[PDB]
Amino acid sequence: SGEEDEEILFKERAKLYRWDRDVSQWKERGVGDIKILWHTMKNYYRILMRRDQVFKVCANHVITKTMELKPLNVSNNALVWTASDYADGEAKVEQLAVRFKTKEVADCFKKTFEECQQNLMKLQ
Repeated sequence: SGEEDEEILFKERAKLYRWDRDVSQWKERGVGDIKILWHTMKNYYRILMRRDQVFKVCANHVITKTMELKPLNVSNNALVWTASDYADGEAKVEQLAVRFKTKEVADCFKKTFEECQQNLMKLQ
């Protein structure tokens, strides 16, 4: 509902993890559709993801030109990046990992994500 002014560039099922910098492991953060959104008039891009049943936000942040989306080492399903994220009600720098059903979807997510970033530079 709070996405009225944004076109959906990507929307697929995913599992999202956050790096716990103590127990040194990935802790599950949510399961549901993850989106890449584009605010038409204000010209910015955003990641947004709500959990399946409860509909709590598990990721929400603007895409920046310095973010680096790489694979989780040799994986074909999982991608990894650092974002200053708002899910907990304030901006916190988190290390995120998102894993898709197929290799194909993951590739598409990467490609779209990178497309958005390029547009960021085309206007700088």
